[PDB]
Amino acid sequence: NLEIGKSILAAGVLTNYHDVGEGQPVILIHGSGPGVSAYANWRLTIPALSKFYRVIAPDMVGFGFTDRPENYNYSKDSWVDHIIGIMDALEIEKAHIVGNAFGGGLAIATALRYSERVDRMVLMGAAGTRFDVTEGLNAVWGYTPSIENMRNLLDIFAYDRSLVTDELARLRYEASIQPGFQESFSSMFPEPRQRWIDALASSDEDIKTLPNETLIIHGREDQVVPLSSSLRLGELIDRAQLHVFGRCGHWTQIEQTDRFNRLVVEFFNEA
Amino acid sequence: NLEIGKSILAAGVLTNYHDVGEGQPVILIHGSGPGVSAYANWRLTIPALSKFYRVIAPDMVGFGFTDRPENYNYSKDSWVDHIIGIMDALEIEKAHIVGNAFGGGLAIATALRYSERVDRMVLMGAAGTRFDVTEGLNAVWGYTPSIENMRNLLDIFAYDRSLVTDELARLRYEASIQPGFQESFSSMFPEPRQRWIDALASSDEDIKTLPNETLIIHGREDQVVPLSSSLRLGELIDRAQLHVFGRCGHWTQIEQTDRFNRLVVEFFNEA
Repeated sequence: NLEIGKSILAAGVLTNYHDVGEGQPVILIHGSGPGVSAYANWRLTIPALSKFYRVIAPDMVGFGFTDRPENYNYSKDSWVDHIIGIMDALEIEKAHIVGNAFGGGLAIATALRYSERVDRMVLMGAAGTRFDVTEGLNAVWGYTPSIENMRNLLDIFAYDRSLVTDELARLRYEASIQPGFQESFSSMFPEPRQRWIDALASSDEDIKTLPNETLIIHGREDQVVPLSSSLRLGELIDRAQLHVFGRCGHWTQIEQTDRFNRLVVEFFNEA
Repeated sequence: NLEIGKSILAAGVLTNYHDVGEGQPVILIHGSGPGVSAYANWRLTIPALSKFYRVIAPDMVGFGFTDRPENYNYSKDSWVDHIIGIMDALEIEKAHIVGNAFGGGLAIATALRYSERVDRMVLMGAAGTRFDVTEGLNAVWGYTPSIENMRNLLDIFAYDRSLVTDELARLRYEASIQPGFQESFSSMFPEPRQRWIDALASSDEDIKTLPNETLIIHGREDQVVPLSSSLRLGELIDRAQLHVFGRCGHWTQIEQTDRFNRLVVEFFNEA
């Protein structure tokens, strides 16, 4: 299983992660969704970025193959603690962070609590602002296992539905039912789900204080997080650039892979 | 005077233009404003792009050093005719077009009337939609010569006012008073100026038909054309990408030069 990588104790949690490349450290933070893992989210990104940077992609606690502590309390602050714990464990004093969706909210929160540990940021279809819950998001967070339910989620994520094959739905369905996966995921964002969008968000006032060079990326057709949310982040963050990909869904790194990788590498190359 | 380049008869008008590089043709179309010329607008862009493309930058009729025909009727359609005439004169059957501001409106109009002659498009703080006239635009089009009036215009264009020096104001003022320059410019967009924004615009219905891969660029702080106009173009054009530069004014190619050049070259490289 390529989703299983290396293991390290971080913030007291046995963590599954990938570490490829050398040089300036870059932390990739995956999004949320049933069966999501660092490898699943970044498999097409790591090869490109690792040619010029040291790429670290961990499975956030509660997702993938990282340990799921008993009675663990999933929260924005606890996830930030996990990210910092991973960096501490690997002696990464400062790094760029790429946050995808849920991970984008965590990236913002990490940059606010640990400004000196974060260099440049890339936020993709990111959580971080209090947007109104979408049917797409309620479907993703409210997922229960079945190939048809997964097919619907993949349709929600994709702009080009031709990419949603029976094989892909089957594979992601299987990932979603691995031991303990659905149990932890379903416990994370219970109804009403607006509460969790809000909890993952940072205040306008706080976001405005971010000094980091930031690259905001969003798929025009994103059905999970409205484009308006990234436009808002683009107005709040001072040193920000906003790049909107037309004909692109929620996962920009998958549907606009080459454009995404090029944009991100050049962005980091400036530093 | 580096603003004076080569001369060629195009659409019956003796045209001043620059032609540098070899390979895939790229037409650069400057914006509008007192003293504006192809060289003034693209001097920092041509060197970069010409390393990989054949770059053609003409002074549109009524601007720069191109002839100003007596009783000439300046119009969107006539300017499009000029662009096509330049391409015909140089045996350029198909080319990418980079339209800055006013030039962006012309690029859209050219792609609509001569779709087969246009490949990829880059539209910067572009005209093309019916946005409400801004004080910045009324100041630019309503300009009358003086170093102080020019200093105000440069302030309107720039995000970083430190770039607006006495020397720059003086040089641009001098460019604005060259023989016949102010006379033709002041005759172009008389009050009420909303009429000209509308005349330079293309309908939503027409824009939606554009099949060209397009890159829309806009400076967050643009005081001349509101960001909302480019966001609208980003929703209307199907194969579009929108890139918003924070801490950037109306002329993105000048204040975010390196980022701009990189983005444009890679965009064209895809073809």
